[PDB]
Amino acid sequence: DMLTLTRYVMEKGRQAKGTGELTQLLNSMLTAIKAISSAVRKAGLAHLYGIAGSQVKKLDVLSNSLVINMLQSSYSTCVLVSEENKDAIITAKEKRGKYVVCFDPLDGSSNIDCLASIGTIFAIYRKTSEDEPSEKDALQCGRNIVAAGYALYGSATLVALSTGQGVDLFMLDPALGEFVLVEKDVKIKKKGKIYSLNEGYAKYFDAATTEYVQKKKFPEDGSAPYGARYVGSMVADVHRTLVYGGIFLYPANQKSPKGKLRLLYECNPVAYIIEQAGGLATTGTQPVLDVKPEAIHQRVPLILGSPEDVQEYLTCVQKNQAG
Amino acid sequence: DMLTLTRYVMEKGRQAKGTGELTQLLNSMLTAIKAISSAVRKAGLAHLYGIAGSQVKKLDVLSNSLVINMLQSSYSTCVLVSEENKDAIITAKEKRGKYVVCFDPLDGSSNIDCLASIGTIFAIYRKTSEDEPSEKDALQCGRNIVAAGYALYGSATLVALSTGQGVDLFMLDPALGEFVLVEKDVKIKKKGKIYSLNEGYAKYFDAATTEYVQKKKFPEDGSAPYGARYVGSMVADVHRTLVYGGIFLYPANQKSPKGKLRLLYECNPVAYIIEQAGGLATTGTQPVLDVKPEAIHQRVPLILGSPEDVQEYLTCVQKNQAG
Amino acid sequence: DMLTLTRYVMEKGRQAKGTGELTQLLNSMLTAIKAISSAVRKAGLAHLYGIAGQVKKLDVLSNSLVINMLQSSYSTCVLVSEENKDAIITAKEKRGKYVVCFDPLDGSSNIDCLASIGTIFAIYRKTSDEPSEKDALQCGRNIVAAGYALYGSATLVALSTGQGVDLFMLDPALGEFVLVEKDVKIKKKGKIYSLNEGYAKYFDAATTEYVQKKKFPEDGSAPYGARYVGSMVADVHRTLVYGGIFLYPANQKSPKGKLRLLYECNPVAYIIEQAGGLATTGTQPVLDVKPEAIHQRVPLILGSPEDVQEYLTCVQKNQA
Amino acid sequence: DMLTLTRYVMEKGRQAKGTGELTQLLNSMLTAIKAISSAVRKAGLAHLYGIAGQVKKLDVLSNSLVINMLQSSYSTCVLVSEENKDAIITAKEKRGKYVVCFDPLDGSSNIDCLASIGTIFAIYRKTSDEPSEKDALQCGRNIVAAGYALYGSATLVALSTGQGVDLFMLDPALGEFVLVEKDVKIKKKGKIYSLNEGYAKYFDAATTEYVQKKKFPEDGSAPYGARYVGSMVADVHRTLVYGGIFLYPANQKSPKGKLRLLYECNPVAYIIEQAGGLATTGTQPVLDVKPEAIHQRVPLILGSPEDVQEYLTCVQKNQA
Ligand SMILES: Nc1ncnc2c1ncn2[C@@H]1O[C@H](COP(=O)(O)O)[C@@H](O)[C@H]1O
Ligand SMILES: Nc1ncnc2c1ncn2[C@@H]1O[C@H](COP(=O)(O)O)[C@@H](O)[C@H]1O
Ligand SMILES: Nc1ncnc2c1ncn2[C@@H]1O[C@H](COP(=O)(O)O)[C@@H](O)[C@H]1O
Ligand SMILES: Nc1ncnc2c1ncn2[C@@H]1O[C@H](COP(=O)(O)O)[C@@H](O)[C@H]1O
Ligand SMILES: O=P(O)(O)OC[C@H]1O[C@@](O)(CO)[C@@H](O)[C@@H]1O
Ligand SMILES: O=P(O)(O)OC[C@H]1O[C@@](O)(CO)[C@@H](O)[C@@H]1O
Ligand SMILES: O=P(O)(O)OC[C@H]1O[C@@](O)(CO)[C@@H](O)[C@@H]1O
Ligand SMILES: O=P(O)(O)OC[C@H]1O[C@@](O)(CO)[C@@H](O)[C@@H]1O
Repeated sequence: DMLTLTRYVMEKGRQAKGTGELTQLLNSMLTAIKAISSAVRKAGLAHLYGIAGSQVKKLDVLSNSLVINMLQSSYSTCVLVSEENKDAIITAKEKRGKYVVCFDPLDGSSNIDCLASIGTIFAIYRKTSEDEPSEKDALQCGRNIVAAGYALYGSATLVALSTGQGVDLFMLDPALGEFVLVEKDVKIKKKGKIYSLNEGYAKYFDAATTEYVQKKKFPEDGSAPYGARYVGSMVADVHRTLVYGGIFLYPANQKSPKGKLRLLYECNPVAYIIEQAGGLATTGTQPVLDVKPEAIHQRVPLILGSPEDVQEYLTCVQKNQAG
Repeated sequence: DMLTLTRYVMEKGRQAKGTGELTQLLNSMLTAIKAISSAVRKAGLAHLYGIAGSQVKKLDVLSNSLVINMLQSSYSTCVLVSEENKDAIITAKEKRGKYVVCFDPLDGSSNIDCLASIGTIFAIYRKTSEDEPSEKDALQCGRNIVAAGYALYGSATLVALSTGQGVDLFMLDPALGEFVLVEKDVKIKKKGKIYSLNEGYAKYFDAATTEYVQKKKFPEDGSAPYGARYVGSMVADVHRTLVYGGIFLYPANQKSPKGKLRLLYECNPVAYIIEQAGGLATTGTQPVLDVKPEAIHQRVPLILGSPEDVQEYLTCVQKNQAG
Repeated sequence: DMLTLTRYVMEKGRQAKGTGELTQLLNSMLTAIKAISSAVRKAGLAHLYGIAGQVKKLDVLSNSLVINMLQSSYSTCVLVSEENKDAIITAKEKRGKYVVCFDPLDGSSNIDCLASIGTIFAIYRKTSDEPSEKDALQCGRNIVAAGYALYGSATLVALSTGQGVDLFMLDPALGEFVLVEKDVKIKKKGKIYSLNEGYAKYFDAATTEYVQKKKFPEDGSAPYGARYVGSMVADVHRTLVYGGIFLYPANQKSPKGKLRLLYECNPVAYIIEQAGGLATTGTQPVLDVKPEAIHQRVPLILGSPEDVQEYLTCVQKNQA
Repeated sequence: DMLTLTRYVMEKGRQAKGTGELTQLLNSMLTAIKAISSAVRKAGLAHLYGIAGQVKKLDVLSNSLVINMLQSSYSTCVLVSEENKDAIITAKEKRGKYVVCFDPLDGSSNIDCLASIGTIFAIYRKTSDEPSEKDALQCGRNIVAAGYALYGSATLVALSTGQGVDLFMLDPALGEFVLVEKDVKIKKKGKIYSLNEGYAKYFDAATTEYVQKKKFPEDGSAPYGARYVGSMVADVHRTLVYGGIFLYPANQKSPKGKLRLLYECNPVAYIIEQAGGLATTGTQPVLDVKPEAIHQRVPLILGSPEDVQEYLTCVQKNQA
């Protein structure tokens, strides 16, 4: 149908009978994403190196400033939570709208020096309180998400987006400057053949994780072992899980007893995308989306992917937790 | 000094007192790399999806055709070996020059659908025979390399290049259309803290590999376990090894008794780069660069990286091989 | 505050309390423009020249881009293009209420010299019945939105929806048009005249007399400067931003004039008048001409209102 | 076969048996041009307009790009720029044998209207001593290489090193200039004249008479067409590719003419003559003018040789 993300998002807003407020917020985020893609790809690098006679922190700050300014100037927001800011950012009264956005503007930027795929992750909620906006409006369960997505700056730039009717994939055509729809209503495989986690924490794994990893490598059913992949950049690993199937894990371990990854702006957004595509996303003890947030930078364990694989992991957890 | 790869390569050719033949071959390869970067990033995708009213195999073929045509039309080549062609490609007599090029035009393209970082790898030799050019001119030991490099199409596009005086790193500024020098004479750390291999082959590992992996996760020296990373795209994993240190392994295993990766156009080029940067690259039994090629698509085991780490692995190999 | 043309257009649609149909049509046109800009700047040329082993092709491509984008908007019923003999009636399934007249790549006969070139469009609401060519034959007064893209040293769009003219520049690093000037107004009187004086031999007495007044003023003022790119969007845009006058009048060899009413003259007239200028055939304001045929030609004189009025005073004076 | 300007320039340097010094200088200029093109097309404009929270700036940027790239080539000793009062003497450490005269962004006074604009350059071998402004004051006959970049609907470079004129187009998707025409030749006689007729009141008798012959021919031929962009590289390029004549003669108000000898007139003269055309002050071929000062102005008439000769016949006829 609509070819471009811009038309697609407009048309979905029309079908939803929206007033245009979420459409503007979505357009704003996606413009920030284009601006980030351009910087990640190093447009203007020659000027930094003295072409006219004249780094990861800078790109983190820039990416964060793109997202904040684009979202605030949309007139659709009241509260923003960023991975880069300690406190919630309350939108000026004059520019205040309905929505709350939790985002990680440039996830993986610590490893930009090796040119690892990196990404931007976001989740959007409606403010449901009647009182003045505060960080509390950001502390909603992931079940309350109105829309969420991620951009992956990989070999090409892609956006995964859901507004509650499945997951759609769009790719940036840089010669045109627009995202183009490449797959509508993507569904994750019921069972995959890839497992994705940092095995350098094997020494610190719980009994469940140790058992599950052993069976990936040494199956007891006569099947071939699963392949391993782990980029170390969440968006890259989660996106491969979506398109190829299998499992991605960052469980609690002895040194990170609450996991590493952040509930509000990493794990909730990807849990929503993955469930929208027919997969599962769990902490090990409940769905990620059912965790009731206590603090805006809260960490949780994360296990997600193909439902048969996530079920297998959960079985290890229950078994090893039982008397 | 020279800022751009183009000036840098010209100036190195001048210092070497070359006739310009290798400079033209290098310029030609780097132009093909720019053209590949553009396609990998999906310029013109909107036209494929019907913007004017009207895939991995296609990009493989395109990338291969860019490299071949650019190299042949340079007038610097006599024989080319590509990962994509069964037989060696003999340059037409009218266009024949001195050099032989072994290349993998788009390494990792099988996994382009998940937007994994991918790359282009090449090694250049001088034809030393007096007889008519043939695949034999491509069967030289890696010790005979005149120049080699790789392009990584990651979050940004980078080229690593060596012509025998260390490794230089260049990044593509897309707004300018030139590669810019970002690090001259890069040296790999003597010891790192990352190990990189597919642990899904644990069931098939030799005793050496099993022992080495166990000590990465469970050290016997009171140190923290190494972190694990494995993108599954060789250029991405090798480049991270270079900039961050540590070890990358694709050893022989029970199902791939000669390894997986290709001697001529994957392993020799990266072995050369890694040794030029002060690391080690071994098959497990000898340096990669000392392997005497028997066939243009020969596979070898590959272990490379920081010298203290590669030494530790080699120690496991010797110990487990001994009576 | 909206910065981008996409947010600007969306916000104006929310203010109009529109259903989103025109907004989608404008988004579609603008996407076509960005695609045309990329092609005009010769993205992918190395592939044409055999790296992996034209003016007609680009006319056809640009026409196909605009047609496809407009039809797939679901907002159109009838299109008129400079490139097509007949009006294009949108398939029933994709039908909406708007009629678009456009020239997808004006000035392309001369691409060879790399002259600035452009895309020109006017949008009408269908009034009635069952769609046909007649729906495209409304006078310019009935325009709902119009503008142009100029592919010059940078790519710019001039757009009006009835509340003045806004200017947007394409940032090719972003892929978005950025608002650079809101509510632009033409100077009351300028210091530049613009016409092909190579047709002097064929001018009417009024044009001859006016041109002579520009070069040899009688009131002690400095003579006007001359500029004529020969590409209509470049010459019209310069007149908008610096002021003065632009003329392609009737002459002995082109008695109806050269420029096309539906997709050249009406759109630029609308923009120039929205900016406080005048646009006339020498008989009538362009926007009041009732069109007789989709590829009809008219004379065109437009620009700063005091300069156009001085010209009309010469036309009226020499009439008998 | 070489396809790219980088390979083309390299191969011509290998054929010349050069040491690589001029080749490096040309690579440096061309890189400056690509950088200027990106800026002119407004890459990064959204950042200027506050996305993350001008004509002078672009003149200065373009001048800095060219100066830096040329100086860091290690191929230059003296530079003359339109933007700098005095010649720039290259630091001893970076010194080479070439002298470059350039206008980094010609036409930029009028960026506002998005007119085509350009970069113009001429390269000389220093003859002697110890570098100074005098090294830049050689006549155009001594040029080793020259050309221009036009930032029009696409970005093009015209380059000659003494063996004719080759044309290259920038493919912005690749970041490389692609050879589009080798050894271009201007038509012997064209059908377009190009000058600002707004200075008619100040023309000499020869110019007045010539312009009248163009509009009112006596031999039954069709009158010439008029084009005048007001941006020198756009008007000169069109004359190269379509033929005819381009004039900025002396007039009462500009008795020395307007255009600058070292970095506007000599470079385009060289290209036009390399292409089989003529370039004259009306007194002398431009390339034979011995320069008196680095920012000196001269009259300029250039183009198809038969049109320039018809003009010179009017100059000589009206001399007394
Ligand atoms: N562009 C869109 N795509 C999908 N759903 C939308 C869109 N716009 C609005 N909606 C739905 O309508 C609700 C109200 O929209 P709004 O009136 O724009 O705040 C949102 O919270 C969404 O659930
Ligand atoms: N651009 C360059 N950079 C580094 N070394 C070069 C370059 N050009 C030539 N050489 C060296 O000189 C040898 C002969 O160059 P050629 O005469 O160009 O075939 C090469 O095989 C290189 O070892
Ligand atoms: N994006 C927009 N910008 C300015 N005016 C608009 C916009 N959308 C709609 N309008 C006005 O509202 C009318 C109806 O809009 P629509 O319901 O989309 O056909 C149009 O014909 C315009 O006059
Ligand atoms: N790239 C080139 N293209 C054409 N002619 C060249 C080139 N390089 C050098 N030449 C000619 O050879 C001379 C000496 O070159 P160089 O040794 O580089 O200063 C120049 O002044 C030119 O006349
Ligand atoms: O090195 P570890 O501890 O395995 O961390 C990797 C994780 O941390 C990040 O926040 C850092 O890149 C995620 O993108 C990723 O999943
Ligand atoms: O899935 P496995 O067997 O671990 O293969 C990965 C290797 O194979 C490739 O040829 C395929 O991407 C290399 O780029 C990479 O190192
Ligand atoms: O050669 P002339 O007759 O002066 O034509 C110029 C006009 O023609 C065009 O349609 C281009 O050929 C317009 O863009 C321009 O104003
Ligand atoms: O306004 P005029 O006097 O006709 O000036 C036009 C000339 O001036 C310029 O230097 C630009 O202002 C040239 O690019 C052009 O040919």
